[PDB]
Amino acid sequence: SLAPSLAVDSVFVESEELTTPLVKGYVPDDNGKFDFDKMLEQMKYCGFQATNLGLAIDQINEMLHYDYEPQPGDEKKLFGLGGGVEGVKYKPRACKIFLGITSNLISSGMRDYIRFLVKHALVDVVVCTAGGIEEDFIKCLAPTHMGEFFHDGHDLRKRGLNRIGNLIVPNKNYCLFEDWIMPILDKCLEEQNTQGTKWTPSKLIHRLGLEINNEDSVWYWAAKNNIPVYSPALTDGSIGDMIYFHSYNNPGLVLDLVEDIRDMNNEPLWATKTGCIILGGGVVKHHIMNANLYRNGADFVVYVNTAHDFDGSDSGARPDEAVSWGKISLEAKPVKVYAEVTLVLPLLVAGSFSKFLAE
Amino acid sequence: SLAPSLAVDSVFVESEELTTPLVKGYVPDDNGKFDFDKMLEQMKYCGFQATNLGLAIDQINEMLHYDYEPQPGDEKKLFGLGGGVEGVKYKPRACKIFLGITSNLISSGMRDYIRFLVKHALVDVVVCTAGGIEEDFIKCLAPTHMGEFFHDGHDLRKRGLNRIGNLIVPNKNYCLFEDWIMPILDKCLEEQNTQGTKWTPSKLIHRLGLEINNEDSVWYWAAKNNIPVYSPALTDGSIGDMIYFHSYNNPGLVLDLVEDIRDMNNEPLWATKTGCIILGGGVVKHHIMNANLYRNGADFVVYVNTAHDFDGSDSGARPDEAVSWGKISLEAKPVKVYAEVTLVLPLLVAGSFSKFLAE
Amino acid sequence: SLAPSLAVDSVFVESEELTTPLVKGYVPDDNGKFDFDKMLEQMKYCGFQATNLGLAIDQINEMLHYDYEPQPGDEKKLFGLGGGVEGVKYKPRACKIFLGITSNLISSGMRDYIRFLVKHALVDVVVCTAGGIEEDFIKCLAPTHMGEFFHDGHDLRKRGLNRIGNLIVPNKNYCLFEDWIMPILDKCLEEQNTQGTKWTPSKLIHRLGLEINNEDSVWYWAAKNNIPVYSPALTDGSIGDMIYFHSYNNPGLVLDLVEDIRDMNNEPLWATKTGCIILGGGVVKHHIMNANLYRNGADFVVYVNTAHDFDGSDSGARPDEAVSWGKISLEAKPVKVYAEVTLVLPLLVAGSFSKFLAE
Amino acid sequence: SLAPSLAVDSVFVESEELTTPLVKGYVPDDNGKFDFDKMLEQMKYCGFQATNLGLAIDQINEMLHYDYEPQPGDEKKLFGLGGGVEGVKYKPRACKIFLGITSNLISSGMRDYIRFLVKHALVDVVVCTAGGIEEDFIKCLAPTHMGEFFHDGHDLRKRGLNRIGNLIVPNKNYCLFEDWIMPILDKCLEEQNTQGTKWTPSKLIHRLGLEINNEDSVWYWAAKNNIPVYSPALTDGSIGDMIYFHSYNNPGLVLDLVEDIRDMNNEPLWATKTGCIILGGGVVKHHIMNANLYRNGADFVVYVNTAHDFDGSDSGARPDEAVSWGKISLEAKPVKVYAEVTLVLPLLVAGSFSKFLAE
Ligand SMILES: NC(=O)c1ccc[n+]([C@@H]2O[C@H](COP(=O)([O-])OP(=O)(O)OC[C@H]3O[C@@H](n4cnc5c(N)ncnc54)[C@H](O)[C@@H]3O)[C@@H](O)[C@H]2O)c1
Ligand SMILES: NC(=O)c1ccc[n+]([C@@H]2O[C@H](COP(=O)([O-])OP(=O)(O)OC[C@H]3O[C@@H](n4cnc5c(N)ncnc54)[C@H](O)[C@@H]3O)[C@@H](O)[C@H]2O)c1
Ligand SMILES: NC(=O)c1ccc[n+]([C@@H]2O[C@H](COP(=O)([O-])OP(=O)(O)OC[C@H]3O[C@@H](n4cnc5c(N)ncnc54)[C@H](O)[C@@H]3O)[C@@H](O)[C@H]2O)c1
Ligand SMILES: NC(=O)c1ccc[n+]([C@@H]2O[C@H](COP(=O)([O-])OP(=O)(O)OC[C@H]3O[C@@H](n4cnc5c(N)ncnc54)[C@H](O)[C@@H]3O)[C@@H](O)[C@H]2O)c1
Repeated sequence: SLAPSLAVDSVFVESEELTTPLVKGYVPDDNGKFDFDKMLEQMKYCGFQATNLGLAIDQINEMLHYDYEPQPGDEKKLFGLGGGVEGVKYKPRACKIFLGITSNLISSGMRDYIRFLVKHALVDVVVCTAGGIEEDFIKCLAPTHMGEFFHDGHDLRKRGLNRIGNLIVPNKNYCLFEDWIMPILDKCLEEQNTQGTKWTPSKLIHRLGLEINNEDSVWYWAAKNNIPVYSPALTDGSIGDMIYFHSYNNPGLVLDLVEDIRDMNNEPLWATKTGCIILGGGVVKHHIMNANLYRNGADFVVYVNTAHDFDGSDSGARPDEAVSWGKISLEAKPVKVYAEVTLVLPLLVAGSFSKFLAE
Repeated sequence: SLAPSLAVDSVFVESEELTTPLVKGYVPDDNGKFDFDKMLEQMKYCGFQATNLGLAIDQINEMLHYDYEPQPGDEKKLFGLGGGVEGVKYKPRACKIFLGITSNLISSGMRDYIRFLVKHALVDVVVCTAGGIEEDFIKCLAPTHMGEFFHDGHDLRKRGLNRIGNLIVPNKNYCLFEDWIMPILDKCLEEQNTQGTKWTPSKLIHRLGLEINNEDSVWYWAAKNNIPVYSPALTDGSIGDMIYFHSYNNPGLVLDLVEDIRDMNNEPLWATKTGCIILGGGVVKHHIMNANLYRNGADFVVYVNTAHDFDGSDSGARPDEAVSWGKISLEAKPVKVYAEVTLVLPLLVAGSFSKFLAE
Repeated sequence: SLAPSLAVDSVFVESEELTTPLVKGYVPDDNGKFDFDKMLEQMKYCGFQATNLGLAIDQINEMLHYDYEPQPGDEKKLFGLGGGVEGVKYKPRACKIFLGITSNLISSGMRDYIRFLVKHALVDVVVCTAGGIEEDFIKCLAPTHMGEFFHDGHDLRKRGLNRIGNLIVPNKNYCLFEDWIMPILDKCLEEQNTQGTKWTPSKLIHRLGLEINNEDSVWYWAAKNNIPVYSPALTDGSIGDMIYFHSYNNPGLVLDLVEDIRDMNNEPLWATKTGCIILGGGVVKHHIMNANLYRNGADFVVYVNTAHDFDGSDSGARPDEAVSWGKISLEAKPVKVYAEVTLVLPLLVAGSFSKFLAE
Repeated sequence: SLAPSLAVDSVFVESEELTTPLVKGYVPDDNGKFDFDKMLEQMKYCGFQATNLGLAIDQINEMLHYDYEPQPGDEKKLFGLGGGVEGVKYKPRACKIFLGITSNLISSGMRDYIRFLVKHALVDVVVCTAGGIEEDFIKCLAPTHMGEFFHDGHDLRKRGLNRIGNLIVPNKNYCLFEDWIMPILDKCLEEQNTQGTKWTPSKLIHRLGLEINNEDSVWYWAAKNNIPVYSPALTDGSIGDMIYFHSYNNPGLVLDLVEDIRDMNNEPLWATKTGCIILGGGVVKHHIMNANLYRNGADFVVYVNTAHDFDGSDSGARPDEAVSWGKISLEAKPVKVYAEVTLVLPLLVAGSFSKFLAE
C-alpha cells in the first residue's frame, strides 16, 4: 500500500544543523603502536563517561592554572607552597584545592597516587574517613595483600583474614598497629593533662603523621606540608578500637569535634577560588561541600563515584543538587564521572596534576 | 544432516531431581480483589529481591521472637522494655536490636515508620548520621515539601530551596532550627562550665530529644525510652553549622568522641543475642557492625541498601565480608535486600514488627 | 570573635514560601494493626522511589480510565475487549496498552501477576524476549525451583542445574520442552510447505499459546484474547536451540522478521491514546518505544528498571531521552521507578489494575 | 577498669601468614613524568576494578597467544587469517574469538577501537544489536555530535535532535541513511525474487558492509575479512524502520532467523579453544555465551558491563552463572570488569591487542 502518513511525518522530521564537536575515538596504529597521549586527548570526544573523564581533567587543570590580579593594595593569596622539604618540587597556586577520599582508596593502590598529590602539596586540605587514616599508617608496618571478592568469609575469619573487597588485611597488621599507637596515645594524654593540649581529629592526624616518620605514608607528607586532614568520625574504625582499649588502660583522653568544625568550615574562606575533588561519597563528600557553602560555593568541582541520585542519598547527589544548597557556586561548571575510582584516578593524574608538575 | 554430537550432549545433559521449594507468585483474584497478606507471604517464593525481602522479614521475626532459658543462677537479660510512657505498648525481648539509618531516611516519609519502631522500643540502639538527627527536630518546626529530581539547582538556590533528592527543605526551616537550638546550646555550655557535664554526641542527642518535647519526633521517643542514639560525625550537617555559629557567640563547648566509642562498642556485650537492621550504608553501617565484633559477631542481620560490592566500599560490602572480620557471627544466616529503602521498609514493618506488636 | 559575615549571609539566606504537598509517611497503628491501603496511598508522599511508585500507579490509572468523545461521524475505538472466554471479566478501554517484559520476569513469580493482566486483557500488546516465551510454556511441564545467588556454578553444572539469579531450572525441564515442541515445529513446517503459511515470531507465539492449552500459561491467555506477542530475537534462547536441532531432523522452517516489524510498528496507530508499561530494559523497551514513534509518541508511560543513563545504554535511558526521539509525546508526563521489578509490580497491580477490575 | 575479655579476644585474633602478592600502585615521578606502561602494569595490583582490568588484559592475551600441537594426522586449525587486504597486518591464532557489543558502543568513539580490531581480524565473529549495525553505516554519511545528558528532550525534539546519552544524532542523518539503503534493499529483493537468495541478518550485514565501501566502517572491514556479524533482532532500530517503509513501496522481502541460528550456534564448534569478549549486555551477551554451550563451554572469557546480578537479569549475570549452564567451560578462569566500557576498552586494547599486533 502506501505507508501511513503520520508514520512518515513522525519518523522523518527535519533537523537543525549543528556546529558542535564530533564524536571520535583514538585510532590505534595499524602496526601495533599505541599512543597513550592521543588516547587520553580523545576521551573528551568519546562519549559517555570517557567524555566526563576528559571534562574532569579540564576542570582540575582549571584549578591548577587559575590566576588573577589582586585588587589595589592587596597581595596575592597563594596555596600549594609546601613545607620546604628538601628536594621536593612545589608549585604555588591561586586556587585552594580540597580532596575527599573514602577509606577504601587508601586500602587500594590509589594510595600511591594520592601520596604523590600530598607530597607535592598539589592539594591543600584532605578529608578522609578513619579507615583511610589508619590503613596508611598500618601499611608502613605491614602490607595489604591481593585476594578475591568471592571467597567464603567463614574460611577467612577462621584464618584471621579481614577482607576489603578483593583485598586482605591479616589481623596481625592490627596487632602491629596497636603496638605502634599505644605509646603515642599515652604521650598525647600526658600532654593533654600537663600542657592543656586540646585534641581534635585533625590535630591527632597531624601528630600521627609526624610520628610515623616514613615517606611511604600519605599522612606523613600531609603533616610535613602542613596540609590539614579532617575526619569527624575518626573513631569509626581501628583507631576507634585502639582508643577504646587504650582508655581502659589509661582513661581521660578527649577528642573534640567542636574546634574541628570551626577549623574545617573556615578553610574555604580566604582563597580567591576553591576547587573540590571528591573521590567517593559519604562523610568526606558532605564535609567538604558543606564547608564550601561558607564562601557561597566552590568554584571548580569534580566528583568521581559509583553512586546515583535515585535513592536520595548525599553520596549519590549530582553536583546540581549541591548548587541548590549553595555548596557549589552559581557560576561553576562542575563535572561528575560515574565510575569506580581505581579506573579513573590514574588517568586524571596523568592528564592534569602530573603535566602541571612537569611545567 | 545430523546435529553435531558434542552439541547434543552439551545441551541435553541429565539433571538431579530437586525437592526444594518452587517459584510461585500471588495470583490476584479474577474479580479485582487483592489480598495484601497473601502478596506478602508469597514474596519469599517470587525470586530475586522479593525473595530477599521475604527472608529479611523472617530474619527480623527471629530477632523479635528469640528466647532462651538462662543458665542456672542467672536471670534473663531482656530488652525493649521502654521508658514506661503511659499507654504505650512494649514487648520485652531476649535479642537486643541495633538500627542504622542514613540521614535521607528521616528526610523521607520513612520517618513515620522509624518513629513507630522507636516509640514502642522495638529497637534498642540507633545509629544515625547528623542530617537525620537535625531534620527530625526541624520537622517539628516546619515541614519538608515534595519536589522533583530534575529541577535546575540554579533556580532553587535563587529561591532559597535546598534539594534532597526529590524533596525540598526551604532554608527558612534552618533559621527556625537556629532559633530553637541556640538557647539549648547555651544551657549545655553553662552545664559544662558549672556542673562539669562532659558532652558527647549520644548525650547531646538525648538532651535534644527531651527538649523538642514533641511526639512527632523520633529522637523524642528515643530519649523517653532510654534508647541511646550514636552519631560520631554529628558536626557533619546543620547541627555542625549551629555549633559553628554558636561558638563565636559563646565559645568553649566540647563534644567528645572518646566516651562515645567506649559506650557504643560496649552496647552489644550484655545481650544473649544481637540483631542488626541496617538501612543504607556509610558510617551507620560500619559503626554498628564493628561494635558487634566486640561480642564476636552479630547473630541476626538484615541490610537494605542500593550499594554493590564491586567498588570495595564499606557501604557496598556483602554480609559475607563482615563475617570475615568477625562482625557477623560464624553461625548467622544474614540477609541483604538490594533496594531503595522507601520501597522496602513499609513491607518489612508489616511483615514483622507490626505483627509482633499485635500479638 | 564574630562569625565571618560571608558565612552568615550564605548559610542563612531567605527562602520562598511553598504551597506544594508535604512529605509524610503512613503511621502504623500503635496496637500493631497495619493498613495496607493507607500504606499504598502514602507512597506518593514518602519521597525517593516510593514517590515514583505512587506516580506510576497514577499513570497506569490514567491509561485504564482514559475516555473521550469521538468526533462527529466517528465511532469510539476501544481495546481490552478480550476473546470472549466464558466467565472472564473484561473492561473496554479507549487507551491501548503495551507491556514489555524481560525474560527473567517470567522465570520469577511475577509470572502470576503478568498472567492476571493478560487473562483479563488489561494490556493489548506484549513484547517479551525469548526466555520469557519459552519458560512460560516450560512451567506448564515442570517447575522452577528456589535457589541462591551464591552457589558455585561448577557444582551446579555437574548436577545439570541451570541458575537464573537465585532460581534453578533443572535441565530435564528443557528435555521435556523438546518433547513437547518438536511435533509442533513439524506441523508448522508441514503447514508452511503445503498451505503457504509464512511464520513470524508473533504468529509462532500465538500458535504455541494455543498448543499449550493450559490456563497456567501467560501466552495461552494472550492467544485466547488475541493479544499479539512480539519477540524479534526469538531464537535467542531455548526455542532457538529447539529450532536448531529440529532443523537437522527436518530442514526448511523460515521465521521472518519483516512481516513482524510491519505488524509491530502499526500497532500504535489506530488508538486515540497509547500507554506503555516497560518492566526491564533491552529489546522489549526499544521495540515498544520505537513503535510508538510511528504515532508521534506514546501518551502515557511507566518504566520500572534497574538501569541508569550514565552508560548511554538504551536500557538506562530516562523517559526524557525518548521524548527527544519522538517516542514519547511532547505532552506526556512519564514516570520511571528505579527498582527491581519483583519489589514493585505487585503494588502497581494492587493500586491500579486490580482496583480497576473491581469497579 | 579492664577491657572486656571477649572484646580483647575477638578484636585481636591471630592470623595466617600469607605469601600472596601485595597491593601497590604506580608511583608517579616526582618531576611530573608519567609512565603509562608502568601505570597499566600496576593495575593488576591496585585492587577493586583496576585489578579486574589487569586480569582481563591477561585473559585476552591468553586468547591471542594460545597455541597447541595438533593430534597425529590433524592439521592446525587457525583463525584471524583475514581477507588478504593489501597492506593489512594479520596474525593467525589457534583460539577463535567472539566479540559482543551493545549498540551504543558504535555511537560512541569506541567505534574507532572496535574498527581496529575488525580491520586486523583480531576477532573472528561479532554479535551487535541493530543500532550498532546502522550507526556504523550512518557515520560514513554524516557525523554524530557531542551533547550532554541533561538537556530537555522537548527542546531537542522540536529541533529534530535525537539524544543517545550525551551524544546527538540529527534526524537528517536518518534521511541520508534512507537515501543510501533503499536502492540496496530493492536489489536484495530483486535477488531474492530472481536468484532465490535467502536473506538472514548476517548475510544482509555482510552485503551492507561491502556496499558502504568505506574504510571508516567497522562492518566494511568485517565483510572484507569474512568476519560473520550476527544480529537476531536486526529490525529493532532504524534498519527496521527502513525495512518497514521499503516494504510498502516494494513488498516481499524475507529476513530469516532460522538459518542464522544454525550458523551462529555452529560458529564455536571447530576451534580448539574459544574466547569471548562481551562489551555490554543484552542479546549480544546471551547469543554468544549460549552458542558456546554447543562446544560445552567457552574457554576464555571477559565481560565488561555496568550491570549487577541482583535483578536476576541475563545482562547482570556473573560469569559464574554461565558456568552453571555450560556456556563457560568448567576449566575456564573468566573475568568481569564492573565498569562503563568507554573507560575500559582503550586500556584493554593497549595492554593486549595492540602489543600482540606489534610482535
Ligand atoms: N573501607 C575501609 O577500608 C574501612 C576500614 C575501617 C573503617 N571504615 C569505615 O566505614 C565507614 C564508611 O566508609 P567510607 O566513608 O570510606 O565510605 P563508603 O565505603 O560508605 O562509600 C560511600 C560511597 O562512596 C562511593 N564509593 C566508595 N568507594 C568508591 C570507589 N572505589 N569508587 C567510586 N565510588 C566509591 C560509593 O557510592 C559508596 O557508596 C567510615 O567511617 C570508615 O572509617 C572503612
Ligand atoms: N541526606 C541528608 O538529608 C543530609 C543532610 C545533612 C547532612 N548529611 C550528611 O551526609 C553525610 C553522608 O550521608 P549518610 O551517612 O546519611 O549516607 P549517604 O547519603 O552517603 O549514603 C551511604 C550509602 O548508603 C546507601 N543509601 C543511601 N540512601 C539509601 C536508600 N534510600 N536506600 C537504600 N540505600 C541507600 C547508598 O548506597 C549510599 O551510597 C552524613 O554525615 C550526613 O549527616 C546528609
Ligand atoms: N533471563 C532468562 O531467563 C533467559 C533465558 C533464556 C534467554 N535469555 C535471553 O537473554 C537475552 C537478554 O535478556 P533480556 O532481554 O530479558 O534482558 P536483560 O536480562 O539483558 O536485562 C536488560 C536490562 O533490563 C533491566 N532489568 C532486567 N531485569 C530487571 C528486573 N528484575 N528489574 C528491573 N530491571 C531489570 C536491567 O537494567 C537489565 O540490564 C534475551 O534475548 C533472552 O531471550 C534470557
Ligand atoms: N543504543 C543505540 O544507539 C540504539 C539505537 C537504535 C536501536 N537500539 C536498540 O535497543 C535495543 C537494546 O540496546 P542494546 O542491546 O545495545 O543494549 P542495552 O542498551 O539494552 O544495554 C544492555 C545492558 O548492557 C550494559 N551496557 C550498556 N552500555 C554499556 C556500557 N557503555 N558500558 C558497560 N555496560 C553497558 C548495561 O548493563 C545495559 O543495561 C537493541 O535492539 C538496539 O538495536 C539502540
